Amino acid sequence: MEQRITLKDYAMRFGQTKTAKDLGVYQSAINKAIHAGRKIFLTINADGSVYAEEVKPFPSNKKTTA
Amino acid sequence: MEQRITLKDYAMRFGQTKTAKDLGVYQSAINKAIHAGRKIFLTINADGSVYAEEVKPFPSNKKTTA
Repeated sequence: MEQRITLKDYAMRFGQTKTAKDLGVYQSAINKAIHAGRKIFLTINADGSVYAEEVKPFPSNKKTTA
Repeated sequence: MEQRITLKDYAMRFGQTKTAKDLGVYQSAINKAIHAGRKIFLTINADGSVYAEEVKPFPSNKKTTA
């Protein structure tokens, strides 16, 4: 079991204040992350753990299949 | 244990012209990815296929996991 949600879906659907309180970062760090609109996923474990990671295929533009 | 080479080891040990030919990208795209050193790995599927991806933890570098 493990709650997997994007940093923007957990901060927007639950609140950036709680996403920054669980990750420790400040609201300016969670807002800057959403500002980069990059691949920032959030791997929260049932133990109230927050494991945000970054994963984006290169390059940034262009289009390819997985 | 697939072939995992960094975009810098495949473009420097083989050439940025060949690495861009497998990923079908621009030479300035592999040069900017190497200049940003944003954890850009190059996974070459055993089928001679290429799959460059990005992967970095948040925020800077998790010191202790859980």
